[PDB]
Amino acid sequence: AMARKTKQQALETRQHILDVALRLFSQQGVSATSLAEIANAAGVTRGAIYWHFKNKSDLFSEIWELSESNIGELEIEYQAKFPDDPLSVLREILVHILEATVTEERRRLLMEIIFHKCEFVGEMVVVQQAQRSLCLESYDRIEQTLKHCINAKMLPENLLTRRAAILMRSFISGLMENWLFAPQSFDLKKEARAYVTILLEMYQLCPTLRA
Amino acid sequence: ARKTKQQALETRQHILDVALRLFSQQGVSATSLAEIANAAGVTRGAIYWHFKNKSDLFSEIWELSESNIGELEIEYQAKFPDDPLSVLREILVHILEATVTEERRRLLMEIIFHKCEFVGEMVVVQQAQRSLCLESYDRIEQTLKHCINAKMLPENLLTRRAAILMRSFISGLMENWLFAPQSFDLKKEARAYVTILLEMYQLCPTLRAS
Repeated sequence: AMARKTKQQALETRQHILDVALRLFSQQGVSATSLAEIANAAGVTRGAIYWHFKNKSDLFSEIWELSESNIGELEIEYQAKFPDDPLSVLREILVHILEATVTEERRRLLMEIIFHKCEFVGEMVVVQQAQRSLCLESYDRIEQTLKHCINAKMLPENLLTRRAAILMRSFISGLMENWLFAPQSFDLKKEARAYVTILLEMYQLCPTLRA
Repeated sequence: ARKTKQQALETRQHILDVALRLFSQQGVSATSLAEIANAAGVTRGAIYWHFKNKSDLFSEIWELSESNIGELEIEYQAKFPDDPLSVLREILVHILEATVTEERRRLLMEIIFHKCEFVGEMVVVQQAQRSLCLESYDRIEQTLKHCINAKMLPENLLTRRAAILMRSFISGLMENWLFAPQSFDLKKEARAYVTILLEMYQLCPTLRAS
């Protein structure tokens, strides 16, 4: 009784539920997938999954937010790696995001679901509203990064940083979305470094990016 | 007769416009053809005459919008017959601005990005659209090469890499704006963004062959 409860409630069980959910959501869509289905696929009881999670929206939010937190961790890492070169920090973070969309199961499936396997309606509206706020936060953080680069003299002093930040997110999200939609249409893993290099060349060179 | 009107183009189009409004609010998965009939003021018999299923209905509106873009390309080519780079610029600016300003485009894109799971019957729509996307990349490459021919873009521009980037740049702006429409003014900034895209073709060394 209590031994079995402890195992049901464990972090490793939780992780497995989340990974199995990603797989089921990517195959059949969020709308058609129930918590009970996820539990059966994860080899846990219905009681266990409903202890772990209030609903499938909250489950999905958790994955999405853990991914966002992994990105933050890598930034802290790359900063300590290239403390004299913020533009390389930014380059490597962006190339890692793009390549991981192809190569890492968790990121690939999460992004596939965000873009192609989840309607932002019903209980998912609360997930969209939260991620909307995180988008805005992201733009401010991206502006900050660009300003770090300007202060290091590595980007134009008159860069339009908000325009630049909007373009960062759209350029990178578009590449991810288009590739996931049609993964044989181009080789995102191979071309990722070129594409990020082109983005950073844009900031350095395109006159409509300057005041 | 009742029948003439049920089968009439105008009724079909009211059904399609009402489906867009419903799908955009409720999602494709929750929305039945019966619901769309009721909202359009037609019988269930009438809507199932026009459409066998939601995907066929959605596919039709998707393609009607794609057709209107094709039409704009033809019109811009006649406005700028000696200037393919301006044709391109104006088509792209139009697409971006119309995402904000035109109801049909705004709702269609919102559904494509945020309100339709590509599963079940929707996989055949994804397959059709994947083929259209492959065609689009080749048309974009051709347009770029014609610009190169006119000496308006660099002789060594990497056209395929450039094409991939065009679609991603433009789709990413649309998607990001529709996700968070108060986060930036896409209508206002569209012309700057397209100009920046074309400046990238002209200037960025990694867009050119070594």
